[PDB]
Amino acid sequence: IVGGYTCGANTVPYQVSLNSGYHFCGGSLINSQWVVSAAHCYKSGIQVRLGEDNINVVEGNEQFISASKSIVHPSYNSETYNNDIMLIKLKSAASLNSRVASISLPTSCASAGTQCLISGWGNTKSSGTSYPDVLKCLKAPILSDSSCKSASSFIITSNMFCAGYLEGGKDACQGDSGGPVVCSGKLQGIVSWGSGCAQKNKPGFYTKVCNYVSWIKQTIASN
Ligand SMILES: N=C(N)c1cccc(-c2nocc2C(=O)Nc2ccc(-c3ccccc3S(N)(=O)=O)cc2)c1
Ligand SMILES: [Ca+2]
Repeated sequence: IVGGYTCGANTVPYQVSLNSGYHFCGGSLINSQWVVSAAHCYKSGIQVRLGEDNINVVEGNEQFISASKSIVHPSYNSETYNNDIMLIKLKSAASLNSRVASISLPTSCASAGTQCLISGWGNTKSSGTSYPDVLKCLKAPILSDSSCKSASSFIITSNMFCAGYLEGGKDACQGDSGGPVVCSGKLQGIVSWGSGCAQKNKPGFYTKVCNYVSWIKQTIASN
């Protein structure tokens, strides 16, 4: 997160860190046994870290749980970044509490102008590199489909939305990938991609979760 604020410990209790010896992506807890993340985050040997604020220090509310299965969406295409969503099942059920909680799936898609909460432990600078230890937060509005398209030298599919600030300065970044975009108490977005971070006319793009609820629900039922 570039140009955001310190969330405060456990204020985003569905925020999850994916660890393979180091933090590499965010995720969202959607029930006691399932995490939703980004397809482009896939890798073997993932450990899901719940209840984190400072990811470098044992603070007392962590739950670390191994992934038992990962399911990348059938149609995830890394040349297009289309369908950038993956489900991770945990080897044991998380103990749910005030600091470790699930986030509701959307029943309907969010609209342009809607203010959303985006969070992660990703890079905090548009130029250079600084990675925070505690969780950062950014409130950003969803931007129109037309301005999203105009502000991108890549192809934008209907399973993407963009959000943030065309002026620049405020955006998610590398390391935030996979993490939540929460709008009116529903998981609407997954940090998917951006051309650099927080640059002029280079807004953040996110996986349109509302499009996937049926697949999410059916896959969980069956695994
Ligand atoms: N600024 C952001 N919102 C953001 C969020 C997460 C990661 C990064 C990021 N931090 O550094 C680089 C990054 C990046 O995402 N680069 C990037 C650019 C384009 C694509 C892409 C988009 C559509 C089709 C194809 C591609 S791709 N993968 O072929 O290039 C993928 C990744 C930035
Ligand atoms: Ca910690």
